[PDB]
Amino acid sequence: ETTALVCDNGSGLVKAGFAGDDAPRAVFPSIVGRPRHQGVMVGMGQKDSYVGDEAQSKRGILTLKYPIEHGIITNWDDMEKIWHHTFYNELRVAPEEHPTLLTEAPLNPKANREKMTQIMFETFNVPAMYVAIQAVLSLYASGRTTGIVLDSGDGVTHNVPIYEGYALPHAIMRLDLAGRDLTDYLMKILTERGYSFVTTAEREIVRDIKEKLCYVALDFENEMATAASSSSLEKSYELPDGQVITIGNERFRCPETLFQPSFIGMESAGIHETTYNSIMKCDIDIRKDLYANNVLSGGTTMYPGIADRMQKEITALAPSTMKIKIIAPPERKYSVWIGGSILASLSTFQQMWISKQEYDEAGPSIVHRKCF
Amino acid sequence: ETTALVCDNGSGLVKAGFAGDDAPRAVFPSIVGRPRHQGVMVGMGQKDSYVGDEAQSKRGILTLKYPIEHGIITNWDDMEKIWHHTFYNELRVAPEEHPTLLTEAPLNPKANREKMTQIMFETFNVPAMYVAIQAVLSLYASGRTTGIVLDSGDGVTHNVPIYEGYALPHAIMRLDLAGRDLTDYLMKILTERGYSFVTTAEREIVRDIKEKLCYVALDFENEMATAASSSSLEKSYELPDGQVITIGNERFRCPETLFQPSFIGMESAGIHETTYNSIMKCDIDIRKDLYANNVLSGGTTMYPGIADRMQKEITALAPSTMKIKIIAPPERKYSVWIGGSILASLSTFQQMWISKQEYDEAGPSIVHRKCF
Amino acid sequence: ETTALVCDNGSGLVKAGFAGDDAPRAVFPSIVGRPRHQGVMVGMGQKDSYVGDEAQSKRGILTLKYPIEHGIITNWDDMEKIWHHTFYNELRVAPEEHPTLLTEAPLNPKANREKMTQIMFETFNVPAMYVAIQAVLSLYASGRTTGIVLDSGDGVTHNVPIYEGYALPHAIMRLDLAGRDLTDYLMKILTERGYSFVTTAEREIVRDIKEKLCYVALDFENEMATAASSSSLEKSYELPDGQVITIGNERFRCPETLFQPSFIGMESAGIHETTYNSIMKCDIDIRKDLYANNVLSGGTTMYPGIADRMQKEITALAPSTMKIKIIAPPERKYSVWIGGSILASLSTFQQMWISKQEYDEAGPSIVHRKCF
Repeated sequence: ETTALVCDNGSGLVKAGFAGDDAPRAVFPSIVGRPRHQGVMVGMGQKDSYVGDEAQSKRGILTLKYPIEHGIITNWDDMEKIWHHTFYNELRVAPEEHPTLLTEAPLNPKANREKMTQIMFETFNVPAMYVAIQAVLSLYASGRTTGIVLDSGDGVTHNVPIYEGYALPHAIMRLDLAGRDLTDYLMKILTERGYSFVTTAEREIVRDIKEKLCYVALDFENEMATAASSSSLEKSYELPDGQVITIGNERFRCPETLFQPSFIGMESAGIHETTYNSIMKCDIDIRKDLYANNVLSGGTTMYPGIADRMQKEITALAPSTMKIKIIAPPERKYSVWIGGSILASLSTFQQMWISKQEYDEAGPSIVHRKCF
Repeated sequence: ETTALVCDNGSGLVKAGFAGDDAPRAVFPSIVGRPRHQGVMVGMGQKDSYVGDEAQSKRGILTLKYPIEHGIITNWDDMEKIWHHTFYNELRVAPEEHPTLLTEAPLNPKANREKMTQIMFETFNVPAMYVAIQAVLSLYASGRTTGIVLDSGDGVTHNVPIYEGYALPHAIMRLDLAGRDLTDYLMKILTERGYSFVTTAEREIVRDIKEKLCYVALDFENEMATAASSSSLEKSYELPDGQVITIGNERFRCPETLFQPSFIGMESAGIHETTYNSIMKCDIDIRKDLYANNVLSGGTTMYPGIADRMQKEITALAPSTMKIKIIAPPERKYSVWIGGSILASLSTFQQMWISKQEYDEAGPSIVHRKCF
Repeated sequence: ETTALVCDNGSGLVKAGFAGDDAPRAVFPSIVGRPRHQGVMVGMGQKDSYVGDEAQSKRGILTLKYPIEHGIITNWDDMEKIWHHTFYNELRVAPEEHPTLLTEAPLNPKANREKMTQIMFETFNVPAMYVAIQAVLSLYASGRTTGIVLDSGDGVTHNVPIYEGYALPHAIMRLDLAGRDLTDYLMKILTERGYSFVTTAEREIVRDIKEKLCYVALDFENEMATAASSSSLEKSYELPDGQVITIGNERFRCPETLFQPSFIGMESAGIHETTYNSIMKCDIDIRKDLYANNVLSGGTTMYPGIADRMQKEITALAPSTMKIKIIAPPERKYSVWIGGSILASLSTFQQMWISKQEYDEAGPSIVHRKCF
């Protein structure tokens, strides 16, 4: 059978590999570096485009750009570079031999779904392809046809009620606030403590810090009080040039913005609130199988202690005769990619692919007839 | 003798099973469903139509419709999906090896009797069949050959005087009000209290509520006053997604429409008025037994306290020297099916069947020669 | 005689003024703004509550709330703010000198009719008051005493057959889908085109767009085809920060949900269908005046080209020996308020008002003995 490349379009990490395997085989940063100055390398070759880990090692001399900003492809040129690198550098295979599965947000722009369909088929010459909602794949990785997924990426958070494998198009909710924003916010609040960070390279350390040291508090006022009353809510981090910095209440404050969007000046409601409001758009006999399967997904959900917080919050908004229970997969950061690996290796799914012939007949439009 | 399948054509519950048994083998909802959208399920085999407990549980994907509305078959294609489900899913038997007995309302349209007869001999290939009035079977199940039946079924209410055999064909009286419109009415009057409902998934819980909590008042003004003077005429119900609702005077108001059809814009006489107007058409030497034996039948008569109300009402209409009694069977919801189950087991009844040979010789017209 | 304030409880526009005038004298948005942040204004006074146009100018710094969501008062506090502003800011008069006429949906909750009666009388100290179903006033504004009104507001849609003084309570049909929903839907389908709107302020531009650019197609498939075959079904709109956006097929798709509720997951039937199913519950001797007088009312009906669509749809459901004809008033958006102004000006109507004494005797409950 044809080996399908599953490529998760994560906004701060690419996750890529082959279908039928239990885990991604390449996990690298979504970063394209291009030179700030030319002349840097003399006696050695210069290139102008570095991608992923190659770019990461050269960060000092590169201008980093993100291909995907807030789950939205913002530059077609940087999306292409990521792709060129995925196939030829990272997996070292011809894409033209391998069908492609691409991941997307709910309500991912149609003009974008098309430019993605077109770019894959004309330049890479893919034999077949498909595009699928991130949360639907994470639900298949959770072994379920039906449930509501809180998917919080490295850039967007969605609440996605799904039923018999279809995401409910009137009931889904979105929040632009997650891992990308979270770094920029963390950096702000550290400047406020007097650990000013103004350089973007230092920003990436702040990113790493965030992933390692942030934790979801179970009670925001009680932990805040604890940090005000004692310095036991602080963890040290040694910067790689030396210099020991102390990260305080910023640890739980940073992700606190997910529950209270007003802290960054939004009119948006919180991730627990949009969970509750999303299920309340659904019919009562499916509210049962939706509430019974509240699933966490994506990189932002890997902060410890999140389940007890989300269990709390949802039981407080929701009536005490729906079964409330948080499902947190063992490696929830990958559950989109794992769900794509499952879906692309089902014998029933092989009828669904966009073929090169259907693209030649209808142009990039074909995704809006084959994908749902 | 050959085992007869007895099918109760109920407008809200189908009742089904083998003849010669004291109670029905299958009691399931009168519902049929079809997909709301193109594409309906992933990871398991799709179906073009759904019935019974599968339609009641897998509800969210389905446009539900009802095969029998208002005591009348309203869509042939859904009545066939009930019958196909009944033989092959529920009783798991071949109907082509068994006679079939169908229940009906009085004054059933000739075109409907013919289309049912034709479906039985040509869709289901049956060796034999018969069709019988609900009230006649309920009276026979009660151990009697003479009396008047107030058959307040699922979808219609009928008044049916019977003597030493068959119903009196000139004396029968009808009202277009029973358990079907009772749900829709209940739902209206709850919106009025400020417990608005809009979803047909809510309407089926309102249905369940009605069956559990409605009660026939003995005195309508005195109970109404009691509820206006005190909140002791209210019972709580916890909905299946939490949220405790309080059902008030709606409990007795809902069924009050049976006595006063002007509450819902109808011109018709009430269940007691149509009882009296039916008995007054009967012959004087049998008026004695008809007034003495007033029999309750059907799902709508299972509200508590109905007998004392009906005893009252009929004694007020009819003179005080035919000695009125209400006969309420122990399981009066089922007496139609139980009467068919008893009757179809008798050696004297085996001469009444419409055979496949008589259908070959006379076509659909045969039912109007063989039925009474 | 006493000058009556007629106040239409519209869900996205308040319309208010004095009885006996031919048009509203204040037309402003139903919006209460309260501060997202305090500290915004330094050296100038801050207030915490802005209402109507005052709120509109300050939208950037305000959290907007609707007093009335889907024709249902959802917050008593925001309803009060609208009122306080109506009397003292907008009309600059003492309400305690002026009797009041309020407007409501059919089946408007009784607990709500009472909290409205109570709030008007205790706080505002009104001398007398009345409450009327929106559609019943729009019939009088159409110059008529019998007919069927379709009323589609900025939040709910109503079907209301009326005869010489009564609306028929069994024949009325309601749908929650109209102008409020229509904005939220429009916004979703624009994100889908790739004009993502995620901010609520931008939502209000989307509201304005909807009112200006939406049009009812006469044939949904033929216009849809036209937009697929040519870009001549698109109108430009320049956002007030600059940036020219192009609004496509969304123009006719947005209101298309009124004819096909399944587009947004609802189990309900279309506005045409519920017009037909409403008239078919009425008496045959009055149907002759109902079908001949389909009166259109409310803000959602002001999309061009509605009548030819409605004429079509209704003749297709209805027999061709009822005279079918759409009556669309010259300024149908105001017909509720105009009908209230007409009704409250009649010397025969001065006997109908709820008095302060009857409120002191019976509490808020008095409305159900005076309003019909």
